[PDB]
Amino acid sequence: QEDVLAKELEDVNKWGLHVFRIAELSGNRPLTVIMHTIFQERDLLKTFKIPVDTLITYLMTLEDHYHADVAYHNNIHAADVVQSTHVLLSTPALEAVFTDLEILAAIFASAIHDVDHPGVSNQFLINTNSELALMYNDSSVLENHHLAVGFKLLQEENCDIFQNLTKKQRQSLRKMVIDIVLATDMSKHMNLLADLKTMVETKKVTSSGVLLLDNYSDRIQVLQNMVHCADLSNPTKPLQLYRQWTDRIMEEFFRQGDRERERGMEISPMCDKHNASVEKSQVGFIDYIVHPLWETWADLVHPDAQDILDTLEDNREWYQSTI
Ligand SMILES: COc1c(OCCCCCCC(=O)O)cc2oc3cc4c(c(O)c3c(=O)c2c1CC=C(C)C)C=CC(C)(C)O4
Ligand SMILES: [Mg+2]
Ligand SMILES: [Zn+2]
Repeated sequence: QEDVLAKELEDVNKWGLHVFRIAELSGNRPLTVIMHTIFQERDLLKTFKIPVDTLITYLMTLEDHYHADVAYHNNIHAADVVQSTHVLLSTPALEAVFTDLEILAAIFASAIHDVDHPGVSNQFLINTNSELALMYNDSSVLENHHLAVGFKLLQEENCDIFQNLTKKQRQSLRKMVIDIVLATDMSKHMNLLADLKTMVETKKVTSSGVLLLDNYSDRIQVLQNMVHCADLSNPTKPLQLYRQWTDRIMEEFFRQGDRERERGMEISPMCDKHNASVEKSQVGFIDYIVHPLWETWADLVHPDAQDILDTLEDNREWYQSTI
């Protein structure tokens, strides 16, 4: 069974990796094995002097803190986001643009960006006076908690994968990771996209024809949008993957809808398993959120992402045609 997993992990650099198969083949360790493969692929263990055993122990603990009962926001989603971010980092327009530290930050951010997700929305947690919402004062509740658990786990025995970074490297990675994960909060999406359009309209490309990011604010904005695109990349994937993601998000949205009913609350949009248009929701999700974002990304890196964009638009057409 190990050589089968190893042959599937050969697709780790391709948009559309069979992540669910890898989840199966790995004994439900897609995050561990995909992160380890990506770290091996980018030589991050030699570069940052990460003991392999420390890397593995941290990854399995992190994966353990994704919930098995959560159909969408689980370790497979994390593995998927990790691997999609990895692909986007290698886009030719960003070639040589980012440092090893920033590359590490973006990959590590993707891995933790939904850890310990309970399966209910920020608004749900706010509207039910959840402990998490009280602790975090209703502000990017889930995303602050993902960050806190993601860092907390580095402190467990033989889990500090950053133990041979300088104090200054860890400070800079901590800030980048926090900035990246907070940007995955969807209430930040409009302003994020606005700033990405502005960067596109003021794009400078260097002599080599790659992107010029001369300051932290520009560099971190790209990583924020890169990971955000990766988080919203499901409708850009091959249809058999996309549809399974839709099934999973709907199961989870419906399971929040049931709990809202149990409490007599008003049912959130798209969470009522009695009045739900899965297909129309996906078309409006693409039309209003995913396609604007990804079209703007494709602009920033033109033409590197044209195949991703084509697939998104075929998939939009597909879901639409089913109505
Ligand atoms: C919460 O963001 C969403 C949205 O959620 C995406 C769910 C999948 C995220 C995967 C990544 C991860 O959560 O880890 C899905 C959404 O789906 C929509 C679907 C729509 C429409 C929408 O406006 C939205 C969203 O705004 C929308 C939004 C934006 C939210 C606000 C403005 C408050 C309009 C019309 C119809 C009903 C046809 O379809
Ligand atoms: Mg999230
Ligand atoms: Zn996510």
